[PDB]
Amino acid sequence: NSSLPSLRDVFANDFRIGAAVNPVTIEMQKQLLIDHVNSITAENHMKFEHLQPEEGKFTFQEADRIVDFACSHRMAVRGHTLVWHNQTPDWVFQDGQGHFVSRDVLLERMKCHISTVVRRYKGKIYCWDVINEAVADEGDELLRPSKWRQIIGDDFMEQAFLYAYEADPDALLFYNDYNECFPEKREKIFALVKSLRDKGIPIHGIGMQAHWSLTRPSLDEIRAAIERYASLGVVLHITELDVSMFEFHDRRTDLAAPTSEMIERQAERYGQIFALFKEYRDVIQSVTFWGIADDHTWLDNFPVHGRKNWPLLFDEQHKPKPAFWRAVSV
Ligand SMILES: O[C@@H]1[C@@H](O)[C@H](O[C@@H]2CO[C@@H](O)[C@H](O)[C@H]2O)OC[C@H]1O
Ligand SMILES: O[C@@H]1[C@@H](O)[C@H](O)OC[C@H]1O
Ligand code: NA
Repeated sequence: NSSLPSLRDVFANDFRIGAAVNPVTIEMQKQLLIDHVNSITAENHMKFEHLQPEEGKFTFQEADRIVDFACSHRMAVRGHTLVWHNQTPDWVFQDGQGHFVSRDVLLERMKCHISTVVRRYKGKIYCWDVINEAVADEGDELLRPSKWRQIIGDDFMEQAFLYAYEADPDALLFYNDYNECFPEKREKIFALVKSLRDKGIPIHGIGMQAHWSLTRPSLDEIRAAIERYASLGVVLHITELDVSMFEFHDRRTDLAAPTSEMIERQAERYGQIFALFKEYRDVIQSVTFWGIADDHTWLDNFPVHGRKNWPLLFDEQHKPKPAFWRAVSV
């Protein structure tokens, strides 16, 4: 690694380079992080269930540790995430009797959570994924069903962004989602964000999760999505990048190691992806990987539990993979 290029330095004039972490991986992958990234995202510890597990009970310890690490190394921090249909405790939507609360009560709870969380990290966290995955991933409907939407109504996103803006008007607020480059969904995300911005809602950027495969989405689809979203005038962040060795239809669990073909195609894939990101450096301001080395990735258990994936630029021994060389040479 002595003579190895540093990711954040290579892309210094293009965009920040980030990694998703947790207290455990910060220790396990500390040197890689210190040598390559200038942005950090909490993989799980800033989600609702990990910040306010019970009403009035805030558990900022783990998030504080992540922020402390980032700040001690002059790394930016992306806040993830405030309002999402997943990883949110049941108490949030229920009353004493266990029945669903009213619109006003849920809005009060949403405002309280957002205000408390955002104000704590004001000045240390420069952006927040305010709304995560609200758009439907299947069907002809625009929005995915969720307790937030059911109880409050379809304007729940407008409210979330306004509450977050009030809490920290200097933060960049994002709508974050996956499968963001498939045409049908791209148009739903575009329509949603355009509608919000047309109402003056403080949504400053779109977060493209980029949980991609070797084949999907195509480079043309990625280019089209970047251009489509950029045309709204918002900032773009690639937020949870990883390149899975398995396509959606591939649920094999017996592969103990990736084939030389997988490794080679992944290298080509990462080179093509970063070449495209660099081309759009004027609108993309940050590229965060959902991890940093293959010794830790949520793809080991998703969508198939108990297997192994090799989605990042560094291997399990923290050594650069062929993908690393193609990525930094664009
Ligand atoms: O440890 C896992 C996390 O890595 C995972 O993170 C999510 C990945 O999918 C994205 O769409 C989400 O935004 C991101 O939070 O969440 C589940 C957890 O078990
Ligand atoms: O659970 C979600 C999964 O269904 C999607 O494919 O990727 C993002 C995850 O959060
Ligand atoms: Na840029």
